[PDB]
Amino acid sequence: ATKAVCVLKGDGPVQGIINFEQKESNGPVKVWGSIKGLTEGLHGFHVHEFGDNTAGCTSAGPHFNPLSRKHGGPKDEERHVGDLGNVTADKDGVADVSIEDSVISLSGDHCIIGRTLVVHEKADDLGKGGNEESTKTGNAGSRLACGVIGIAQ
Amino acid sequence: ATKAVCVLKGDGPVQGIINFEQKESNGPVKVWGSIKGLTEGLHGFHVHEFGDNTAGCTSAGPHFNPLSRKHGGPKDEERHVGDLGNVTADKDGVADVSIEDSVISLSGDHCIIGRTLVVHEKADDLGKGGNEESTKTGNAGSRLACGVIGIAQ
Ligand SMILES: [Zn+2]
Ligand SMILES: [Zn+2]
Repeated sequence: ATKAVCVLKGDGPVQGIINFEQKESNGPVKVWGSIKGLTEGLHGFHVHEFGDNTAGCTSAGPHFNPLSRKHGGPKDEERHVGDLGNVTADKDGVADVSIEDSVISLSGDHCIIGRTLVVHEKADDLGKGGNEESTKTGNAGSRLACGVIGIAQ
Repeated sequence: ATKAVCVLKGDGPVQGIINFEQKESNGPVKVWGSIKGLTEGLHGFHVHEFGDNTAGCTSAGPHFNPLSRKHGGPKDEERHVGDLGNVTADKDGVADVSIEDSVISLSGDHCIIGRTLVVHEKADDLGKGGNEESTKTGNAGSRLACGVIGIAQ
């Protein structure tokens, strides 16, 4: 696949549509779209391991981290495959997403099709929050909305 | 063995969890779980091409049919990859699913991870309905509920 899409929903008002496009299988993945219903400010934006929503967002499990690294920000050498940093919500709760990543893929081992995209309660501290939880989830807190990443037309 | 799962939801009361499991890459896929909120009787149970829920179940598109064949029942040589036939709902609206299929896969060209599982309004006529539409969708009608097939623990 060269295109993917994720519909984000949760227990509250957080909702959105996130697009994915990868023209070359060894090139970067463009990640774009919008999320509404967030509090103003920074929110962690991660690919979690499982495309399992049986129990809500919790069933998606830990961060997608097949190379077993500690948590970092997208520009860090050391980070999970699923570490896409933070998205930024405006005063109206709207976060416009426009990201380009070369670690995630729409194919092969780093393939995220069938996994889960999650927008978190708080800002992802990129591994520099200065405690143990920081080197794991970036202290991004709870799962506000999620969706299984699906093959798109 | 790779494992997958799908949460079925729609506009109405149809809801269900469907599990997928495949021990070997050339093995058959066990699929099983339950669906409630269905009218008593038969319901088409099909894998559609896209894991895109942006406009509901409609956006999943057509049947997963990469070999461009005519629609049939699961046992038929002539069938869509996505042709899993029908499920049966009892008098309390509950459809227990337990299927084994060797055309679908959780890997390769027939992989369904990231595609959409759909439970339909009417019975799938397995291409034995005697009309043009029978040979395309089995006249299963409406999409009651769907979910993207995601990777599972
Ligand atoms: Zn991480
Ligand atoms: Zn079909």
